Amino acid sequence: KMEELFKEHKIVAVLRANSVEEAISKALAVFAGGVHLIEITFTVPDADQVIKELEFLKEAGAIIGAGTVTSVEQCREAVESGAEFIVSFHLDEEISQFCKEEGVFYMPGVMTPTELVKAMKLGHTILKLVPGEVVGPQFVEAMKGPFPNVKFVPTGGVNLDNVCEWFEAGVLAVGVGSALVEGEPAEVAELAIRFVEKIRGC
Amino acid sequence: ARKMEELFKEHKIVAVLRANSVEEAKKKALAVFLGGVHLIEITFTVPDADTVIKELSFLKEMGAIIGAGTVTSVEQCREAVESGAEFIVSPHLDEEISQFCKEEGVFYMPGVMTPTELYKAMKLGHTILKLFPGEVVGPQFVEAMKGPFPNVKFVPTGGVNLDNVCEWFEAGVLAVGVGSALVEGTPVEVAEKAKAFVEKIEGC
Amino acid sequence: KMEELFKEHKIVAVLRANSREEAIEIALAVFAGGVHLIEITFTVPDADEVIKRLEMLKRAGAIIGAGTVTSVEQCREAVESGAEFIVSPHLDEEISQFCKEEGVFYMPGVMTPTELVKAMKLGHTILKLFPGEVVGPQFVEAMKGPFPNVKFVPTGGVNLDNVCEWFEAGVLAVGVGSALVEGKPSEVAEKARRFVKKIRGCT
Amino acid sequence: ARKMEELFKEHKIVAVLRANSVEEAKKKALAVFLGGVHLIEITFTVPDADTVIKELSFLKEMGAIIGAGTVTSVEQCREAVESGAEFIVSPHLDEEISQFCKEEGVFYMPGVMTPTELYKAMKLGHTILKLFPGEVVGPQFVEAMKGPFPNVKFVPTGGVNLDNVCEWFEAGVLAVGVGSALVEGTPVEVAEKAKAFVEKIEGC
Repeated sequence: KMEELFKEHKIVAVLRANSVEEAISKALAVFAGGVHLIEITFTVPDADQVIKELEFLKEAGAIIGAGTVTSVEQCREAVESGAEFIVSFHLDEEISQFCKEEGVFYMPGVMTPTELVKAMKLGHTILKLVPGEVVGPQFVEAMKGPFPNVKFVPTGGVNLDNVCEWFEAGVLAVGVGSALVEGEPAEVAELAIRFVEKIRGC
Repeated sequence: ARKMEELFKEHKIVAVLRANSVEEAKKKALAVFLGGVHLIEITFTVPDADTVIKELSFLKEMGAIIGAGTVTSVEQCREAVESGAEFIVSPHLDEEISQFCKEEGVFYMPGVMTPTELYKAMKLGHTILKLFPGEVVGPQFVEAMKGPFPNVKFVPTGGVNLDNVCEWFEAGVLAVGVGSALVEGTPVEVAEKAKAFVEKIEGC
Repeated sequence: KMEELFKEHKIVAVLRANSREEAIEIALAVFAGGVHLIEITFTVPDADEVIKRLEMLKRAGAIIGAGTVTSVEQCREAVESGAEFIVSPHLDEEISQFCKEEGVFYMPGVMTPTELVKAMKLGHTILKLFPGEVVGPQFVEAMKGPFPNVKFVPTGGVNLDNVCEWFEAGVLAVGVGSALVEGKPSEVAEKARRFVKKIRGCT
Repeated sequence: ARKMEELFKEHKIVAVLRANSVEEAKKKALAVFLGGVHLIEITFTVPDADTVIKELSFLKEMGAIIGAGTVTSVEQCREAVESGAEFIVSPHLDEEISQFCKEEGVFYMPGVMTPTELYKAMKLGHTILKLFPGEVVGPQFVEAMKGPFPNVKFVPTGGVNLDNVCEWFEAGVLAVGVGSALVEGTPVEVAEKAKAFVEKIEGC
């Protein structure tokens, strides 16, 4: 029931780190701050162990998935690491079919109307929107018309100053990083709390 | 059908109608026509879209042209064609719809957003394309594709208000599609609002 | 009202780290696990910076206090950082009076009936029982007779194996250090979970 | 042709020129050459582009590099290669041209605008891509794609004037393609304007 969880939480933290240990510390600060959806970038060194070592948070209520997945092999590795969902930056039929059979949630990435339609034909109703800073909220509010049954989760172009604008456009959730993720755990937790407070009044 | 190039060139405006009722769709279509807009399309985002496109023979007799919008499949296209739609418009490029329309002899105008999509639509014989969303790309994508694609005409559908209208036409567009900025509110207001668009596009 | 907060949560995390940075990382792991009442001892380096930094957690529902307060000037310094409550291992009237004037919840430590009486007649109905490992749950039960209106929050001798024995005796809350906080954040968060998990069963 | 990466990195600028005659094309190519621009692209929108490339051989001897731009077909590519074009540039991604160029051993730089087109282009072995229209996506695209695609090098075309040339370099762009902002008017204007571009790029 991922749309029942994305719709409820309304925010996803995208994590990247200089090491495995750093990734764990950041994940804890983010979780403590009230963000339960965590995406681990899979194009970094290690990565595999970050998802596996964060297992202890899953019992607590964290949902950890894998992001920036390019290849099928990466998808396979993310899955046995126990990733609950995969997010890419391009529609990929091989990953889609693999996840469909496996029982893994996949969010394909789109930028244009043609890509959007080709993803629906595969049964995708929740699409990632990239780059968020290029298309903006007025992309989301427009596709609303011709495609009333499609929801977006954008990354980039989103921060505390304009986060509520994306929700007015009609996004299901927003993915955030650096603006949400950086600096010491002491500061990361504080950022995570200011974001959940703005998204809760909008 | 080449006749469509002249029809678009002459009228320079297309009304895109959306509705949650057959009764209002008809009434809005009339007000838009009354205001001086002859190119009208009924989208398939509305109820018995096929019912609306057939109850409008009395406008066809007056020189109006009724087409179908937001056609996303072959089945919707087929239904629109047998309903009397003179042209088919889609948000994206689709080869199956294109082939169907070609066999039928129905004018088809696919949507593009990128230079790659632009080329592949052109390769299928489509020289008139819909630019969508026209707020994300803007009048600067139409003055850049005059180089590599000198024989392509655009009809932008998205963000066209009485303010921009004259910036898009200086960019070399064939016609502009207008949505809620043209069709909204009561029939009386729509008729006058449509008139405003026809007149401002006569100056520029 | 801190007397109500203690009753609702039923556990207090007592955090003594070996550095400012560790104190913060542990506090986050403990909070992430389920513990909302956290007290920071003055044995921690730059303890006053840790209590003023974790201010940001209060808006998330956290409660931050200070422990091992052995003097009135340590008490004063903490109430400035933002300590919501003061805990000291022994009864100290200088702290007692200071806190009363400031309006800060103060919980003095006792071990004997003599200390209990002189503390409770000073206005303290909630006492810290310390060391809990020495007196045991039998102390808490025995006191019910002569002191029916005195509640305890014992520190030390509390583990997952006997946490529900203290609640059977009739404690208000349990103060857990070492067993809860010792180790890296990924282990602290997990241990904190079971402490909150077991107490929900028995209490 | 791995050598091409080095040539682009060292020069950091490409002059993309258009003309209504071979005489204009030749004079414009010379003007930018003296201005300090060694990478020159001759578009196939010019009716005698193959003649221009052939006759500019005398600059090749001087260390100039002459390529072919706006190639939208295999047939145009074939002619460009025979004329001595050192590289082929297209507005979009063509598999047909990519394969032809690979067999010939001619450097090919396809255009992209989206992350999906970007991924598909690199599956064919293309690590250097043209970003087009640069003015539509902007420098933010280059930064966004420097995450998931850390080994991709961009060369934007359009949107490059003396104001931004140094905001495009801050994004980690390999080189910038400059059109009418560099090549416009007669040779003494063009040569000096071209020099101004080279001076600023040395600054950032």
